[PDB]
Amino acid sequence: MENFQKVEKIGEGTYGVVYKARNKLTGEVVALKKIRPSTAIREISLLKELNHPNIVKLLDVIHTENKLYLVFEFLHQDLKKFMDASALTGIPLPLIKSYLFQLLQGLAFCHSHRVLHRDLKPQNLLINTEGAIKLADFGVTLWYRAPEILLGCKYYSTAVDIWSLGCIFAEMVTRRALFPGDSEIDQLFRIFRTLGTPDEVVWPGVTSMPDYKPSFPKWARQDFSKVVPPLDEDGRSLLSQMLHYDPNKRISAKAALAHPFFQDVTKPVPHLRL
Ligand SMILES: CC(=O)Nc1c[nH]nc1C(=O)Nc1ccc(F)cc1
Repeated sequence: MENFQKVEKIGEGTYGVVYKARNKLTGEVVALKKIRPSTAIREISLLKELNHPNIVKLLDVIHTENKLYLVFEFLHQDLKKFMDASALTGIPLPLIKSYLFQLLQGLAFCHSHRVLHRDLKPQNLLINTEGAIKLADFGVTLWYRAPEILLGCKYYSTAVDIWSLGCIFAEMVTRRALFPGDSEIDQLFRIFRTLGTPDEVVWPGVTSMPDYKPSFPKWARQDFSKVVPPLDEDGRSLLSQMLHYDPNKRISAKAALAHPFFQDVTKPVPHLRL
């Protein structure tokens, strides 16, 4: 702190509190996160170089008085608050599609540098007046969690981010969370009831996962047409590939960018009341 005046609390993150603050030198308005190892130090410092138009810029890491503060580019609103704000008519599809396309771009970036987010969720997704959307708060909600994580895979891949983003995608379209678990088992079982209990056909190796049980109930898959009306056939094809059980079949961000759903992408501006 010190060289930064807290203007307000804007969140109580996973790894600490987030403040809007103003730099007493630069004059600059930033987002200041107070965290709470040399290893936390080295991976954090790797973040400072992961720079992309769809990634919140990490301005500075202050390791001082034996505390950790992260200084971030300030954005004025997150996608959760924009969703609650837009619930009556919903986010216009060209806006949903621009948002998805840019997040795919951020993820294409991170993933090509072997960085996973691990915890995407509408609250970590930040928006500006210019129509941009950025990824923040890189890795108690269970809702956007990939099923390989829920099944206890320890060495899971970039495909987890693709799964979270498809859940966010579906949520923007229907104005309700795709899979609102309130426990890990409820989360897993909600995924199962919509998509089918997975098996060796759709996901080789699933019955050998650590937390998999033969006693899991055996639900049938519902059809996507019922899951996210009124997403068009392109949107639905893409969403279906983002939600493949097998993380190895699940579409990449780079491949998803080439999907015909984006043939007509544009960059609308949202109407944001700050
Ligand atoms: C976690 C993190 O890095 N957050 C941020 C970085 N820049 N801006 C933020 C942030 O949380 N901005 C908001 C401002 C106002 C809101 F209502 C919500 C988010």
